Amino acid sequence: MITAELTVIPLGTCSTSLSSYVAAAVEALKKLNVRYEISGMGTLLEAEDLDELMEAVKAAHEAVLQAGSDRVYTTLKIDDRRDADRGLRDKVESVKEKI
Repeated sequence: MITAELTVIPLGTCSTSLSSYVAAAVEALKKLNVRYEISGMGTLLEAEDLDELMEAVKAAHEAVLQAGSDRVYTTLKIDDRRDADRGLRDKVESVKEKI
């Protein structure tokens, strides 16, 4: 159970609206064996292993280039916890419980 966040940002798009580019990135992500959740600042992910995650990230990145962008700025944050199984929801609830 690996949790992560991915943001694929095309640059020099000549439009401040990037939703179609992001939807294309997510559409590419959907083809891999990962769970995702679209959030206000990037797409949240859950994967069973690093290989799938990297393949999903490469796919998302490539989809934006294929979509027509000549410059893509991609960010990936990985939270890999091996001494406990924690999904996105588990982590949210753990923090809330402590508030």
